[PDB]
Amino acid sequence: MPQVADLKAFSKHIYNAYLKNFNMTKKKARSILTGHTAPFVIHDIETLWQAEKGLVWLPPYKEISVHVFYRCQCTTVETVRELTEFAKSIPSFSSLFLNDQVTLLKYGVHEAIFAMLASIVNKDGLLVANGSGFVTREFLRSLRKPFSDIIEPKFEFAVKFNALELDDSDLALFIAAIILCGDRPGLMNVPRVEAIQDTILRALEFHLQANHPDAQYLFPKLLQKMADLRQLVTEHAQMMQRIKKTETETSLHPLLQEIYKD
Amino acid sequence: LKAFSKHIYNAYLKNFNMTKKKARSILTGKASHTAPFVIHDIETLWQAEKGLVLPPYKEISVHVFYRCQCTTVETVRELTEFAKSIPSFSSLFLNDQVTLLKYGVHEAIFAMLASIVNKDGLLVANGSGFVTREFLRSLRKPFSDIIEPKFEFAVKFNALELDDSDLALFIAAIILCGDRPGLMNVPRVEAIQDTILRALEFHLQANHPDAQYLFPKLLQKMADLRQLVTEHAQMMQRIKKTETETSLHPLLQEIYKDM
Ligand SMILES: CCCCOc1ccc(C[C@H](CC)C(=O)O)cc1CNC(=O)c1ccc(C(F)(F)F)cc1F
Ligand SMILES: CCCCOc1ccc(C[C@H](CC)C(=O)O)cc1CNC(=O)c1ccc(C(F)(F)F)cc1F
Ligand SMILES: CCCCCCCO[C@@H]1O[C@H](CO)[C@@H](O)[C@H](O)[C@H]1O
Ligand SMILES: CCCCCCCO[C@@H]1O[C@H](CO)[C@@H](O)[C@H](O)[C@H]1O
Repeated sequence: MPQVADLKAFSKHIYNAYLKNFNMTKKKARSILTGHTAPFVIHDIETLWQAEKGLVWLPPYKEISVHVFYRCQCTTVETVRELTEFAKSIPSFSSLFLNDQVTLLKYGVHEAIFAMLASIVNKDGLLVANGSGFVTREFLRSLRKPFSDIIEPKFEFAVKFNALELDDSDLALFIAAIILCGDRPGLMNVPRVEAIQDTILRALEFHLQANHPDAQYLFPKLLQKMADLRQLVTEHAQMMQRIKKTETETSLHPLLQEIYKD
Repeated sequence: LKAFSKHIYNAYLKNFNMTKKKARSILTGKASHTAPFVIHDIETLWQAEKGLVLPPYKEISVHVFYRCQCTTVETVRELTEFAKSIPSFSSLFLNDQVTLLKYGVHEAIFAMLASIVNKDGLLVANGSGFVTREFLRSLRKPFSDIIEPKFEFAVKFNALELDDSDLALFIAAIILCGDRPGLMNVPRVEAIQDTILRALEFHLQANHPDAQYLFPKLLQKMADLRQLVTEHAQMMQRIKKTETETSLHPLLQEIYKDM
């Protein structure tokens, strides 16, 4: 099959773009949470302040809850870069005019960020600083209200998502499909993207068949997860607008600013 | 430091197909290539279109207007590859790479036009033909109004006699201009811009020894270039506002918007 041909490869390429650009994979991550060092479990002020100073590891320290909030922003900023590189590592993506690539990453980065978060997280916590730390959900659950409410949803979806058992090759394609989404606000060359999206999804469709043989309704579930990811980022942007209103004191990083404006 | 000037010169040479080099030679009636077929009426332009040298052909003046667009579309394409070809530039987050390109391209397109023009006409289609300023003016006012201001600038700029090496450094100083509206990270840009300008200067003393007052002149041409585009946009908007029948490429739409 002429299609099945250029696709298995197109799949591999993206997978080779994922592996070259993300500092953390579910492969590496999953090992840490199961089978070197025992990541310093952060669960309170001491562990936090400890991990901070030098044990494990930025705006003027104001408070633990705001400090964590900031530590969640940096994460996003560093991820958006790897996601630009990953996007660029797709020849049909790079061809697009610079402005179209911005609109994609702008409205796409968080959908992709909430899917990759699931990789470095288990029902009890997430991996920080190249998996050398482990922030406990219980600690994160105890942060100040305004900021403690954005942390939970991310967890609820991460577990319901991680049950599909997707490895790094599925995610390579999954993330590409999230970035190249024609239905993006103010996109220009829409048909070109919609077209690039179909190749990715078809490649993703073939790939799930080989990689997850006797599996079930996996593909349609991921399209749903993609839809759930659209809604999660929405429920998120909303909480962020309230943080910029009520938390008159806490700051927002430049890149997170321009991402939310309109 | 020259590692910067060599880097930008090789970024400029590799990226833009028509350097002042090839172009300037092809106008000095030289021998290493071939004669350029002149275009002055509708018969020559059609011939060019035929073989010797895109929306539904509406009219004379509009067909040219369209050719102007598809020309700045491939210039913006080489200009993007160029800008990225400056490592210090690429580091920047995609969003700012665009803002610099959104307000810089036209300033940089008009400077390079002068590179391929002269009081009589300009080279079109890879120096394969030669459109005349005469034929250019003759087009209906809602089009001839944008073409001439560029010719006046063109000649009143080639009088400085730069060479590809300078331009490489001129176009870079225009692209990276932290005075662009909505730049997320102004300081990181104002820093790169300074390096290029300092780099430029050192290169102008060596490359244009006797050039009395060169470097300060260019910065002035830089300002004039913002002046030209600013006025160029005004007209374009006015056309988009009048010639409803006339289609404007989506990319030229995004650039102008808000200007
Ligand atoms: C895995 C589920 C956890 C939810 O994680 C989230 C949720 C929302 C966001 C939103 C960010 C900024 C608030 C964004 O909107 O871009 C970031 C993280 C990512 N946060 C971190 O990576 C993180 C990083 C450092 C710390 C620590 F150690 F400082 F406590 C705690 C953290 F949750
Ligand atoms: C060098 C001085 C000439 C002035 O050229 C100009 C002036 C303004 C613009 C503005 C363009 C679109 C209107 C833009 O704003 O991006 C483009 C050109 C570029 N035009 C062309 O490249 C061009 C291309 C083809 C033809 C023709 F006659 F052969 F069809 C005529 C042309 F001026
Ligand atoms: C790779 C990360 C990219 C993050 C991009 C964030 C883009 O924000 C948008 O940048 C545009 C210019 O490019 C502006 O015109 C929009 O008003 C602004 O909302
Ligand atoms: C390399 C050529 C780049 C041309 C870029 C033209 C960009 O236009 C701007 O694109 C932004 C999204 O990216 C929008 O948010 C702004 O409203 C719009 O004005």
